Amino acid sequence: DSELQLVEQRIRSFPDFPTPGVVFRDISPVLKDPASFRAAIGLLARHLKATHGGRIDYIAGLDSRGFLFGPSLAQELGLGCVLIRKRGKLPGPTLWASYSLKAELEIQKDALEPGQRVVVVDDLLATGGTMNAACELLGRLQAEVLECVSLVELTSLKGREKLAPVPFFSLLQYE
Amino acid sequence: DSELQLVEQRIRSFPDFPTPGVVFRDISPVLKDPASFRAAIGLLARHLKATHGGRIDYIAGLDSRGFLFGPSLAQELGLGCVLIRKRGKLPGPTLWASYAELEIQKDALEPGQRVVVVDDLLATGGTMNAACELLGRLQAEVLECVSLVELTSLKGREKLAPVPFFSLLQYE
Repeated sequence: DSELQLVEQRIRSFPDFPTPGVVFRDISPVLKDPASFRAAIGLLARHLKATHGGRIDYIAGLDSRGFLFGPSLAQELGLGCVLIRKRGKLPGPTLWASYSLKAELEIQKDALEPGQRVVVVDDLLATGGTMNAACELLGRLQAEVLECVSLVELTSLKGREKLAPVPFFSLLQYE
Repeated sequence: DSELQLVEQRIRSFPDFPTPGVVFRDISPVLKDPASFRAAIGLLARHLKATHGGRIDYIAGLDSRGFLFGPSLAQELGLGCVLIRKRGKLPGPTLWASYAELEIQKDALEPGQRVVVVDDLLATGGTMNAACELLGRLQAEVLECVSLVELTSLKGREKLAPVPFFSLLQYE
């Protein structure tokens, strides 16, 4: 897959960041190369249309690296994008949810109406703590989370299991 | 400008946030309405092409609300997007500047490359001024800073001189 290769070629791996023993998979070069970014968005959009047809109402992007992809993916799909932010940033009435990093994500109580169907996007799935918190917040708005997606998944951390029974899809997988 | 109206009509204004007496201009509804987001990006893109022609090499997006616009703006211009983050988030070697601290990878840009910085909102201009400094340390040329919203009574534009500034919408 030439397009998937365009994305994989622009992942930069940094050993021992942020702590010794791990490897940080940096999506920065994907953003810097417009052909790579277009490829990433297209692959995610194509997967989502092939899987949900027209059932998706909104994309939810996760603060902060998910913000890089959410609006472009939403645009490609003809949809709006709603924001899930670190706590303290959003005006009006909010809900929030913890997750070990303790950190907290937040959403405006009026971000979605009950029954609206959403796909959550972030750059990278690791432990799945952040994505889990996002799922909880959306569920508390009585939104239906159709799927969570990322560019990169770290399979040995088993974040995917943690989101079950919500489906997950990543472009690329590393241990 | 009906395109501009599509953006302005989706700004939501919250009094007394984050502190009493200030009005918060919430751009969330612009993102939630795909026609509004498209208009915003289109208006910014057209301004930048009309002003700089082919001179721009990259868009730089400021963490975090700048990340919402920078990639889409870059894509509309056929450009890549480099990232300026809060300190501690980028791997590898970085430069940082305090204003809170911002950070950029040392190889984000090469000397002589020309960049336009984007953020959602210009207030005091502290964040944007720091970003300009960092880019300068890479010997990049900042052509312009742009935002969706500018709060004119805070005189952030004057902080950025002599770098030009452009906003879609202005509020006292």
